[PDB]
Amino acid sequence: AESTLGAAAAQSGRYFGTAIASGKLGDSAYTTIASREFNMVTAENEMKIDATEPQRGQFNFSAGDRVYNWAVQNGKQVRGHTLAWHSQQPGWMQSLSGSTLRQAMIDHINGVMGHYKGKIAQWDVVSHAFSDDGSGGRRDSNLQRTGNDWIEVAFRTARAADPAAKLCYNDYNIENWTWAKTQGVYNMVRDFKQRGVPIDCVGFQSHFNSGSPYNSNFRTTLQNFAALGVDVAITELDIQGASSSTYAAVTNDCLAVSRCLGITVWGVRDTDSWRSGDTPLLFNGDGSKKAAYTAVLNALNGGGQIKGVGSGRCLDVPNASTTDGTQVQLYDCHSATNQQWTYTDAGELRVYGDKCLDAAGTGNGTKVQIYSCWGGDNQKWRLNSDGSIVGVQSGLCLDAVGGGTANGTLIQLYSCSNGSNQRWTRT
Ligand SMILES: O[C@@H]1[C@@H](O)[C@H](O[C@@H]2CO[C@@H](O[C@@H]3CO[C@@H](O[C@@H]4CO[C@@H](O[C@@H]5CO[C@@H](O)[C@H](O)[C@H]5O)[C@H](O)[C@H]4O)[C@H](O)[C@H]3O)[C@H](O)[C@H]2O)OC[C@H]1O
Ligand SMILES: O[C@@H]1[C@@H](O)[C@H](O[C@@H]2CO[C@@H](O[C@@H]3CO[C@@H](O[C@@H]4CO[C@@H](O)[C@H](O)[C@H]4O)[C@H](O)[C@H]3O)[C@H](O)[C@H]2O)OC[C@H]1O
Ligand SMILES: O[C@@H]1[C@@H](O)[C@H](O[C@@H]2CO[C@@H](O)[C@H](O)[C@H]2O)OC[C@H]1O
Repeated sequence: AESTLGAAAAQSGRYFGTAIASGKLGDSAYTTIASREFNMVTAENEMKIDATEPQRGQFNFSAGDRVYNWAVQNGKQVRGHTLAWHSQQPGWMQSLSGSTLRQAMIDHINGVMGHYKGKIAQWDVVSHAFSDDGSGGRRDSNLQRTGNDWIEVAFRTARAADPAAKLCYNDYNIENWTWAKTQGVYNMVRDFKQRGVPIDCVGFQSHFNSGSPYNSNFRTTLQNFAALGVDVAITELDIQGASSSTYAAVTNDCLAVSRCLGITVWGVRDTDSWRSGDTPLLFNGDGSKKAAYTAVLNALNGGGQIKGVGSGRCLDVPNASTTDGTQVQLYDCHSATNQQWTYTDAGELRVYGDKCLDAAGTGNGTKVQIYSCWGGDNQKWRLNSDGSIVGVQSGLCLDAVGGGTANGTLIQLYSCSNGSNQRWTRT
């Protein structure tokens, strides 16, 4: 299949997952999208230390099992997140140190992995162990103070607890190869593989924003780790602004690495995001697919003027007008600014530089025109591989009225039909 992210990824033996929040599983809109699009699930918080072991020796898997069962019942594998790390520790663990903390760490791993033995595809055994100070060294935490060998111990413990689970080291800001942090993790994993430490994968959270931007060398990082003999996975992907090109780029990086198991985005809709203000996911709050969604889908499926297939004519702004409200038409193709459209990372189709293909409504027959660019979803479009152009807000296709092919045929929104008057080719 190839109409959903999970199915499209499966074509190359990969998966496309999301982070599921137990509190949202009772949401029809949420579950409809989640069950349909993803085939891998990570509990957003339900399998962390404080959630699974509120009291030392007292385990609670109610919430974790709810997400797990929903995942398997709906055809998704599960990534366990996370067994040992400095964040979100229950109060009792936060105050522990030395040998007692080391024992608690081990006990926690055995308890949680034991409960889910043989049912977890990947476990983020250790997370966030390195610092952001630029030294490339370990971050100072109670776990690190128990001995630099805590990570190695965590992994050896995990292997014995559940030999069937792939064991991953997970962290953020380790995507750009030139960063010290990235190098620190690389050296650690290289050391582990050389000494036989049981580690099967490295998880790259991939939280990209202007503070820690995506860089094409992320592919190099993935390939360098893959060369060590470990699988790699994009575990908590979200991109500030949800740039279509960046989302497609990350997707293609995984597809370019045979050892990249799959990609998980950190959430379903922008409104479900831990950083909703960065509108970093693939679905809008109203549940509509964003421009980035189609960019990712096209990439998973194999991956100027806009000319209509059925008419052989180009999307044209009448008399090269720059007046807001001017409805677009079909017209003989020629070199003119009123026929030069630029698709942006935000999903707009710009003309004249600051004018945007705009839909003045959401129903059939809605006039497609130009209007000042401002970022509305009625100015954002999805470029399908089949040649159709779908409005984000409306979910409707650009359509040449009445199947018209002559000069002057107007453009409207209309239920997608795969008709030639709804298919376009970029020149
Ligand atoms: O419901 C919530 C859960 O969703 C949430 O999940 C955790 C989210 O992801 C992981 O934790 C976060 C990872 O990203 C960190 O922020 C980085 C910090 O560094 C920034 O870049 C810096 C820019 O300036 C430079 O000088 C510096 O060197 C750079 O590091 C980067 O842009 C940010 O994205 C967050 O602090 C982490 O919390 C974790 O795996 C998930 O479990 O957990 C909370 C829950 O409520
Ligand atoms: O995917 C399937 C759908 O395609 C199918 O319904 C199709 C919907 O599009 C139909 O063609 C439309 C008909 O309307 C034309 O525009 C109107 C022309 O007259 C004007 O007065 C009016 O204002 C315009 O809106 C549009 O250009 C043309 O593409 C097609 O015939 C239907 O079959 O339904 C089943 C779906 O699975
Ligand atoms: O007379 C006007 C037409 O000129 C206009 O369409 C233009 C035709 O010439 C082409 O070179 C232009 O690109 C195209 O916009 O449509 C409206 C009509 O009244």
